[PDB]
Amino acid sequence: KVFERCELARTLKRLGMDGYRGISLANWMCLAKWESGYNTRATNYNAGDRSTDYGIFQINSRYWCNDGKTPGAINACHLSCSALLQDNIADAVACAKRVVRDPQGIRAWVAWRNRCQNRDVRQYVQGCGV
Repeated sequence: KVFERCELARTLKRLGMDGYRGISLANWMCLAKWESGYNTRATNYNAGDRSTDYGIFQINSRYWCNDGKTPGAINACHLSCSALLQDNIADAVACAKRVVRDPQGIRAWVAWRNRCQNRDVRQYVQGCGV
């Protein structure tokens, strides 16, 4: 599924993401925007280390979800990577929360540092009723 901006904002807000561990909803939108264009079916393979990024947040298979084909991979969100490709993002959100419970927080995603960190993210949540 390809979420529309405000459609995703309220969906994230309803799932308990506004300010989760200090991360505003604007930040989460900027991340989803840049990681996948709000696309839940998005997947990017990494031929370099044989891992795959899954979903609207592009969560990597080496650490967060099990796909059975990533060498010495771990499954921190204790989820099949398949769960990250559903139209329903509740599982992806639980996993993204798990990711940010780590030291780096939202910094875990390099794309956030590149396009969201220290930038004007209001635009992502404007007009959305959040």
